[PDB]
Amino acid sequence: QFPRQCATVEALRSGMCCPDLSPVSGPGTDRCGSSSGRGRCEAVTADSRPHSPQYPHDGRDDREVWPLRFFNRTCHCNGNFSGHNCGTCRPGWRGAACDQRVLIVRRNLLDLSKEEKNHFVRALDMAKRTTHPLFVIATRRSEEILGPDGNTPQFENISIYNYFVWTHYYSVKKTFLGVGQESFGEVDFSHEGPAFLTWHRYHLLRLEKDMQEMLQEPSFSLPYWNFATGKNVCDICTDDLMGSRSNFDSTLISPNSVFSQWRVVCDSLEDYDTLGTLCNSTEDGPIRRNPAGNVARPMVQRLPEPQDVAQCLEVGLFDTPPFYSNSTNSFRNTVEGYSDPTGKYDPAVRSLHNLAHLFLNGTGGQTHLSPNDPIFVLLHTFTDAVFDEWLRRYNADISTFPLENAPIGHNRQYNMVPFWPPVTNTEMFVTAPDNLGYTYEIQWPSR
Ligand SMILES: *[C@@H]1O[C@H](CO[C@@H]2O[C@@H](C)[C@@H](O)[C@@H](O)[C@@H]2O)[C@@H](O[C@@H]2O[C@H](CO)[C@@H](O[C@@H]3O[C@H](CO[C@H]4O[C@H](CO)[C@@H](O)[C@H](O)[C@@H]4O)[C@@H](O)[C@H](O[C@H]4O[C@H](CO)[C@@H](O)[C@H](O)[C@@H]4O)[C@@H]3O)[C@H](O)[C@H]2NC(C)=O)[C@H](O)[C@H]1NC(C)=O
Ligand SMILES: *[C@@H]1O[C@H](CO[C@@H]2O[C@@H](C)[C@@H](O)[C@@H](O)[C@@H]2O)[C@@H](O[C@@H]2O[C@H](CO)[C@@H](O[C@@H]3O[C@H](CO[C@H]4O[C@H](CO)[C@@H](O)[C@H](O)[C@@H]4O)[C@@H](O)[C@H](O[C@H]4O[C@H](CO)[C@@H](O)[C@H](O)[C@@H]4O)[C@@H]3O)[C@H](O)[C@H]2NC(C)=O)[C@H](O)[C@H]1NC(C)=O
Ligand SMILES: *[C@@H]1O[C@H](CO)[C@@H](O[C@@H]2O[C@H](CO)[C@@H](O[C@@H]3O[C@H](CO[C@H]4O[C@H](CO)[C@@H](O)[C@H](O)[C@@H]4O)[C@@H](O)[C@H](O[C@H]4O[C@H](CO)[C@@H](O)[C@H](O)[C@@H]4O)[C@@H]3O)[C@H](O)[C@H]2NC(C)=O)[C@H](O)[C@H]1NC(C)=O
Ligand SMILES: *[C@@H]1O[C@H](CO[C@@H]2O[C@@H](C)[C@@H](O)[C@@H](O)[C@@H]2O)[C@@H](O[C@@H]2O[C@H](CO)[C@@H](O[C@@H]3O[C@H](CO)[C@@H](O)[C@H](O)[C@@H]3O)[C@H](O)[C@H]2NC(C)=O)[C@H](O)[C@H]1NC(C)=O
Ligand SMILES: *[C@@H]1O[C@H](CO)[C@@H](O[C@@H]2O[C@H](CO)[C@@H](O[C@@H]3O[C@H](CO)[C@@H](O)[C@H](O)[C@@H]3O)[C@H](O)[C@H]2NC(C)=O)[C@H](O)[C@H]1NC(C)=O
Ligand SMILES: *[C@@H]1O[C@H](CO)[C@@H](O[C@@H]2O[C@H](CO)[C@@H](O)[C@H](O)[C@H]2NC(C)=O)[C@H](O)[C@H]1NC(C)=O
Ligand SMILES: *[C@@H]1O[C@H](CO)[C@@H](O)[C@H](O)[C@H]1NC(C)=O
Ligand SMILES: [Zn+2]
Ligand SMILES: [Zn+2]
Repeated sequence: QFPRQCATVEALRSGMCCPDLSPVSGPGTDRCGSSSGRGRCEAVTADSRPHSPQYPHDGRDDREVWPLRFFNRTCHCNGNFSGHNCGTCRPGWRGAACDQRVLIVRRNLLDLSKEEKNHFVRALDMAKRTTHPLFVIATRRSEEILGPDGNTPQFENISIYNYFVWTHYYSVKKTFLGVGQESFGEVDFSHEGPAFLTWHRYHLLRLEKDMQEMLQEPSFSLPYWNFATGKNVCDICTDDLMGSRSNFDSTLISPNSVFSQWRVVCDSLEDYDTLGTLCNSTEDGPIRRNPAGNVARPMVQRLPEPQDVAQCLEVGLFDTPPFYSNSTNSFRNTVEGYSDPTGKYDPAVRSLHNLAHLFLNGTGGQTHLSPNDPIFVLLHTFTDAVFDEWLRRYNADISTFPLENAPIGHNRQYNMVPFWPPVTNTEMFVTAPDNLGYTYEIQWPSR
């Protein structure tokens, strides 16, 4: 989850992730671009406020008080500079001086042209294969992070798109308690709490940025999939888009789509939760996808209706106590999908975003795996569009986003786990077009 420049014995020992930008006088002579005023290495700011009693294991999980278990000094950039070493720009800015505004448009995937749809499919496939230039992934927890001999960092290179899968897996994985003990599962740093919407917003922002740089196309944008059509087929599952059903196995993607060639990461939970290891970059197994196929669970055999979206946008409070998956009259919990679209909680209901996952009846409907199916990207740009329309309609009212006593990882000033550089829920809780450099070309139904 860290810059490869920081995945070193020296850096892990010093507790400092403050890499050079333009060091002319040797290594360490331009940390954070301080030579040119772009930033300085400074102490980390991390949330110290209480969380709900759902998690009883403080001191046991590296994700706690992110990123203090790994680094307590980081680059603090000035002005509109940003990034791990202050070498890029805050959202909405670009250029070598971070003084050119940028506004990218995220469109309905079905409204793209033939060339644009093809360009997008090729861009995903390229991200699946291209090594992430900056980030490497830990394969062991902190105590074993330097390997058996104490001098070999347990990090791996990983592709741009598998990194997108990995951070998701790491935010939802169980707390490892010890060999021979059951791993603890009532923890999730990106779901079942107020941070669900802002965590997934940054997730997309980061992938869109990495894909722009991979392509060297600064205006590249992620499209969305309007899944609220009431249909019981997947209208983007075609061989020019995200792949039709295989005629040889109804749970695999058609061999006429490159997405039948993808192999998935992080599907060895039994190993991680018993051995105490983490998902690594070795791929194993194809995408499973069987839209409408869950005959044993008929409620998840049809997608949400248009009116379900219109109703969830009538829910006025962003979130409500206990800020969890049983919150009632909470917009966050409604659109996440643990309440029906009017806001009323019911333990048996799956709606909206949750329902769209389960409709896929495959890789895309399992929490630790779901980004492996690239429909995830489009399902979440649409979810992010609902969120952005809510922020417009209710003046980005953050007042019900709790400052304390949220489930762990979901307090307002928590650094969302495991994003780098550190970034809070508050930074994503702004209307996108004015503040984050992107906007949705979309229309909202009535009633
Ligand atoms: C920011 O991180 C700094 C680097 O630490 C690493 O990275 C962070 C992110 C974590 O992952 C951490 O686990 C990593 O170690 C960190 O600097 C380190 O801080 C410790 C504690 O202050 C320094 O310890 C000092 O060292 C010597 C001896 O080293 C060990 O000895 C004693 C045994 O007696 C241990 O208890 C210590 O923890 C040391 O590990 C001692 O001179 C001294 O310990 C004595 O005094 C203190 C205070 O009275 C007592 O707690 C002890 O019991 C001892 O009586 C110091 O504690 C460690 O050397 C230092 N490393 C470096 C490279 O500087 C820093 O604390 C972090 N800052 C913040 C604000 O979080
Ligand atoms: C929203 O969900 C909340 C979290 O729910 C979790 O996940 C779901 C799926 C359920 O399974 C749920 O039970 C899980 O916890 C939920 O909060 C939970 O609410 C329940 C019911 O009020 C609480 O259980 C009761 O808690 C007390 C307190 O326990 C603590 O303190 C005592 C004293 O220090 C210690 O002994 C405990 O170990 C804990 O430290 C218990 O006293 C009590 O036991 C009594 O009842 C049981 C019958 O079940 C008898 O066996 C006992 O003898 C006692 O008579 C209960 O266990 C639970 O703590 C709480 N969990 C958390 C994490 O907050 C919340 O209610 C939901 N909200 C709504 C509106 O539905
Ligand atoms: C990247 O991550 C992947 C995914 O975790 C790792 O690959 C897996 O590694 C695990 C752990 O080593 C492997 O799981 C083990 O497989 C063994 C071989 O299985 C034979 O015997 C079992 C009986 O249990 C049969 O079901 C099976 O068909 C074979 O005949 C088993 O021996 C293991 O169980 C035994 O060992 C463990 C200790 O590991 C004991 O606790 C158990 O009680 C038991 O005795 C275990 O199931 C797994 O097969 C690997 N998967 C793949 C796809 O390769 C990579 O290693 C990892 N890479 C890096 C570099 O970290
Ligand atoms: C990630 O992979 C790189 C190599 O891959 C290259 O860099 C990536 C960041 C991407 O751009 C890839 O597409 C690209 O191919 C590994 O870097 C390599 O590390 C090794 C081991 O430390 C280096 O070997 C050394 O080489 C010299 C001889 O050349 C000797 O002095 C040393 O004894 C030692 O053997 C190697 O030079 C280095 N670079 C390259 C280009 O191969 C990197 O380790 C890896 N990171 C992780 C965390 O696995
Ligand atoms: C995709 O949909 C299929 C088909 O609906 C799902 O398979 C079904 O999974 C359920 C839950 O595990 C199975 O129910 C179980 O059945 C037996 C008794 O027969 C018992 O062990 C349990 O008590 C439980 O009720 C169900 O049998 C099974 N159906 C089939 C045809 O295998 C599948 O889980 C879905 N996959 C994903 C990833 O969503
Ligand atoms: C960095 O970007 C911010 C906006 O993200 C700039 O601030 C705006 O600048 C215009 C033009 O001067 C003002 O009219 C706005 O009122 C400003 N908004 C805010 C929120 O300050 C800022 O000037 C840019 N440059 C820096 C910080 O050097
Ligand atoms: C929905 O799919 C079912 C099987 O899942 C199929 O029988 C049916 O024709 C589809 N749609 C409608 C509108 O009945
Ligand atoms: Zn998710
Ligand atoms: Zn999701």
